[PDB]
Amino acid sequence: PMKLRVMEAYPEDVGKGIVRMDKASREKLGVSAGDLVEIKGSKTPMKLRVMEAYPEDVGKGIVRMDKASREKLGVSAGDLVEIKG
Repeated sequence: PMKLRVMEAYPEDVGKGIVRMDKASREKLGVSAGDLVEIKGSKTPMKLRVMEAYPEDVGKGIVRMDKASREKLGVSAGDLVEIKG
């Protein structure tokens, strides 16, 4: 597993149940873009669909997810979350 820093979703991604993280991160987790990933925060795990990072977000150590997803997980922007592939 790996940990990444929660950040806000881009507006058009809100409500799609996706997370964006970079390709190095996906490679470390052994996941492919378009797969479900399991994320853990303070409550129950959640599965979210992992999608590509935008160029400007590469290397930032972040995972973008929307507010509904952060609330279900029990996390806020800036928190580490654990991802499993």
